[PDB]
Amino acid sequence: MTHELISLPYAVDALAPVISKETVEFHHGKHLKTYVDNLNKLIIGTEFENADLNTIVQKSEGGIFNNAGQTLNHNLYFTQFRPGKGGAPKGKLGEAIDKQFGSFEKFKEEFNTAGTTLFGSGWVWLASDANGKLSIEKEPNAGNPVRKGLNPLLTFDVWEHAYYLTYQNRRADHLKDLWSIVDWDIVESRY
Amino acid sequence: MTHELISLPYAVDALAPVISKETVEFHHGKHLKTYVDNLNKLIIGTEFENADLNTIVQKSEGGIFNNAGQTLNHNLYFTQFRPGKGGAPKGKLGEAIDKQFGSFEKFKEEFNTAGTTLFGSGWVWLASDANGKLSIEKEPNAGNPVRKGLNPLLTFDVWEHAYYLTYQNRRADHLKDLWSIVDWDIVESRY
Ligand SMILES: [Mn+2]
Ligand SMILES: [Mn+2]
Repeated sequence: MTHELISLPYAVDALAPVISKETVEFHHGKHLKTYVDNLNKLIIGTEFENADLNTIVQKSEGGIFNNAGQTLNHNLYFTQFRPGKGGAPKGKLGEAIDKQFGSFEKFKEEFNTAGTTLFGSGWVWLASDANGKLSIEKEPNAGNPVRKGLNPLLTFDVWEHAYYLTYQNRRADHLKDLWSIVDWDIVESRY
Repeated sequence: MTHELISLPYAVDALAPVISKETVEFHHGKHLKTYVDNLNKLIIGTEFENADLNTIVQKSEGGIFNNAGQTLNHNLYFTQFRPGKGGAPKGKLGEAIDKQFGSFEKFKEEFNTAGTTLFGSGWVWLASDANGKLSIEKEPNAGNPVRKGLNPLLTFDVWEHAYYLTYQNRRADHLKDLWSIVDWDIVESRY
C-alpha cells in the first residue's frame, strides 16, 4: 500500500496565528511528508507491506513504528482543527469530560499541564476505553493510545517543530491557544 | 550545589547563519536559563544537592538528572564553537579519529548520520573512554556520556529548538553546517 500525505480540510492559513501558515507549510508539507515517505520505504519487505496504518501502529516497532506512529498522530492532529470553532465540547463527550474531570476548564488545566511537563518530544492525548472512560496519556516521541488498545480523541503535538516558529520556548502558551482551534464536533465524532 | 548560566565567548550573532542571533538568544538565554534555574531549585532536598555538575549528571536521576544533563550538554555545546574555526582536528585526537574511523571525512559522515537518525530530541556525542577509545553515542533527551563514565568531547544538539528558527525540518543540513564553527582546539583539549 502507498501511504498518503493527507490533504488538509482547510486552507493552509486557516489556523493562523495558533498554527501559522508558515508552520503548516513545514509541519504538514515537510515533516509529515517525510514521515509518510520513510514509512513507505521501511515497510517494503516486511509483514506490514499491505497493512493499514492503524495495524502498523498497533503492531510495529523500531523505525517502522516511529514513522507509522508519527503519520497517524499527525493525521488525527491536523484533522481535528478548524477556524471559527473551539468553544466547549458538548453531547456525550462534553458530559463525559464534566463527569470525569469536573468541568471543561479543569480538564484543560490538566491537559495543558500534561503537555507542558512532557520532557522532550511527544504528544499529550485524550483517549477513551471501550466504556467511554477518559484518560490523559503522555506519549513520548511517536507514541499513540492505539498501541494500548485505547481510542485516540484529541492530541496536542509537543514536538518543538509544532510551535517553535511562533512560540519558541513558550510551549504552555501554545497549548493554551490550541483550544481556540479545536473542532469539538470532530473530536466528539471519535468518541 | 547551585550553578549559573555560562557566559558566551562570542557575540550572539557570531555564528550566523549556522546558529542565528535569535537562536542563541532563545537557546542560551531562555532554554539553558530554565535548565539552570530548575537545577538550582531541585538540588535542595537530595544527595546530589552539593556536587559539581559532572558528578550530579553521573549520579542523579529523574528531573534532577534531566536538568543537570541538559545544563552540562549545553555548557559543552556552546563553548565548543567559535566563529572562524572549523577545519580539521590535529594531534592525538586527529590521529585517533583517522585510526578509529579511517578519515575525518568518514567520521563526519558517521557523526552526521547518527545525528540525523536520532529519533526525537537528543544529542549526538563523540566520547572517549579511559583508554582513549572513541565512540559516537546517540543520547536521547538529556543523555550525556559522563553517565557511562566516558569523556564528552563534541556534541551536536538535535533538539529542534537548536535549529528550527533557521533550518526548520532540515536537521541534516544543520549538522553539515555545524562543522564550520567547531573549535577543534577546544575539542582536542577535552580528549
Ligand atoms: Mn509534529
Ligand atoms: Mn538545546
